[PDB]
Amino acid sequence: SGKATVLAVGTAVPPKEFDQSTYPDFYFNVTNCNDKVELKGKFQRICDRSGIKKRHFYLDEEILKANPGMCTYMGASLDVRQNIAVREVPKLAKEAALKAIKEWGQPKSKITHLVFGTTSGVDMPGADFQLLKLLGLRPNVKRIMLYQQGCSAGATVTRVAKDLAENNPGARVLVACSEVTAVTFRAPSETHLDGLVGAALFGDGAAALIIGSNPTPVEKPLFEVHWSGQCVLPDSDGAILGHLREAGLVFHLLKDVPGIISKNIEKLLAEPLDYVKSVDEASPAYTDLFWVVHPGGPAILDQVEAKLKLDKDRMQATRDVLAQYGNMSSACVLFVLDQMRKRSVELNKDTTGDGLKWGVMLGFGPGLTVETLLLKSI
Amino acid sequence: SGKATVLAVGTAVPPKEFDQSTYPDFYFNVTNCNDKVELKGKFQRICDRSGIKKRHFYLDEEILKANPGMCTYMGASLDVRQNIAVREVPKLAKEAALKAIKEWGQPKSKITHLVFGTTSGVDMPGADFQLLKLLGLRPNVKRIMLYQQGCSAGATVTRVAKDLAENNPGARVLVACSEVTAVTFRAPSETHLDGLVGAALFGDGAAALIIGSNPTPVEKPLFEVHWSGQCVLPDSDGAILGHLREAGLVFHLLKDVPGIISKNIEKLLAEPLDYVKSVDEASPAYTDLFWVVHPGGPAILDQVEAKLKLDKDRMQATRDVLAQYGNMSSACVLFVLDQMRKRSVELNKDTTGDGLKWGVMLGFGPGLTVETLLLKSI
Repeated sequence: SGKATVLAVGTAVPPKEFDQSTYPDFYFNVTNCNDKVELKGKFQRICDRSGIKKRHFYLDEEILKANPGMCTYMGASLDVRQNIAVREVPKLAKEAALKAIKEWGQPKSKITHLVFGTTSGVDMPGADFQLLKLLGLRPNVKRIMLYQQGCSAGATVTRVAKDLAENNPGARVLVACSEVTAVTFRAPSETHLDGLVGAALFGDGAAALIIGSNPTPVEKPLFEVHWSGQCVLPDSDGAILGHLREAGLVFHLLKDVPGIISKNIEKLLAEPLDYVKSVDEASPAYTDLFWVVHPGGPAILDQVEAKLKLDKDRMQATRDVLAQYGNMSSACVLFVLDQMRKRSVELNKDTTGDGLKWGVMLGFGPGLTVETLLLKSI
Repeated sequence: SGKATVLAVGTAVPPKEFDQSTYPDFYFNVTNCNDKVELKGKFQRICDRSGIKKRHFYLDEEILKANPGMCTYMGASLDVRQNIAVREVPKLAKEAALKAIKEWGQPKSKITHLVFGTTSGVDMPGADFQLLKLLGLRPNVKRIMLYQQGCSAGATVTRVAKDLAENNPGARVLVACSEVTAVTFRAPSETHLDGLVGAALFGDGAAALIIGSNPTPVEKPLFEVHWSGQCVLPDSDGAILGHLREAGLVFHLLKDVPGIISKNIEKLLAEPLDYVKSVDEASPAYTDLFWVVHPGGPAILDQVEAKLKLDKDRMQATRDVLAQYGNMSSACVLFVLDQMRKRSVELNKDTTGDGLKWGVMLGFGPGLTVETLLLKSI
């Protein structure tokens, strides 16, 4: 009783779909890099093993032709990237939030808090303010705006909402994460091979939740958030860096991120599993939990699945999101939460979490930081 | 009681002091704008009525001469501004945090949460991570990184810490706000007269708090946080805009901020004063409260003081901070909190809030957004 509960989830993506099989052709063409045949061949191999069937993007050929700075490797281009991101990030969030608010079924006036996460642009007032205005929420909604957060922020916003909901009687928290890759897109370069990873994986999308404690009989709970933690992994300094520059957002990958996560995942889970033992008086195996994992890339999923000896179906909701949308940074794990519920209905599962009682939500980001949440299904 | 309690405050500024009386000479010289004699006269008048005696800055003539882009009006300069701010913002916060931790008197290992606010630069991992590392905090400290927030964020971080402390038994929250004006400094221009306001007011500084519920016998409470709210004021759309561009952070002032605040301040305070009436069965006049106000500029303070009919001493702690440090954006209101406690010792007051029981903490930022907290003195 009393635990922050997910009462709705909605998602949204830009309409234009980019097939992964032919994305190398598009990408090297629009960046005027067709003479880089060996690099294109490498990029094709990366895309072919990415686990991704398509991604959705706001950026298209027309916008890129109108803004040649964004088609360069490190040309000055932040102003145009910001123009795009500051406009489109709250608009995509609005679409997701309206879906979440419909599912919840209560009037918008009952929203008391708003937590907004993004890695795509910054502005003052922030995207939280813009979303408040776009939705016509009360002017005294309490906002928390989480900018430049990265891939762990879907878990972060859930952790933030948990304490808001639990400490404030009657509170109903609208959570939204929204990502548009206009700030990171750039030409491929032999001098930035780790850039090919992001170019193969990152896509656009937004997701929204309603979270509250003590659901009423007219609300419909989906997941309870029982425990939350955040930690920096050992021996991971500099594994992922992201710098916002005149050329936009640039990433650098300096360590084996899947290996570092896998090396530490059992230790990460000791604390939430001790919570479960306190409640249920026994220790589940890792494969006895459901899994809501940020699909950073296929190697993270494969290595965690192997390390924890998970049945192959446990990662399926995560892999389904990766396949249909790619890595949507902060929003991606919230799409997985939605897919977990959706497959529970279609596969006739006994609970919203793959028919299992307890589950783990994981987000990963620079630090290397891991966000862990213990979930209970409904 | 269990209310979130301020247990320590520490502050820090860059060492170099810039006398406000002679800042116009320095500013117009270093930007090579000495031929703009009428503009310099206007700036001198703004500085002379600013209520500021001095400000502290990390930026100095040597750094500006090394990086002449920052001495232009709108020349490309974000990369150097980011280099400075990403480095110096956590360093300044560390100094303030060490002072807060000393006053608190407990081991750093008892810090469970870290809330970091800034408007000065963005990076991944964030300034929160850098502070965690610089202080040698536990790797599983739960962090909230509030970037690009603006002048209301000192109140925002206190609001965030309140729910962390109250919802998590034993939680001890390190709050830090840190601002370095390297991101906003630029040449004066006859086409950007609102820029002269920021050039006259904004200074550098950092402040830190320890916040916890249920203080132990060896902790020493200073203030209790009893009520928190945030609201967008009516008819204020576009009053303050802040855009992060290839030229750094640019502000636009389009409406009368002091007038909008004073037009709405009584309405803002109705809910916290209703709380007071619920607890104390009494209705203090505004002048019966102590005041911890963001010193945005002298006009805000003068117009709020007149509207609420405050005795002139009520704004003194706020005006003392403005005089000695200028408007240090998110950190400034936390300096005022420290100054309120300092004057309570030196002026032999019966409580930490100017001898009064209940107090109002106010932050102001883009929206126009007002953060309001109700404090109880000790």
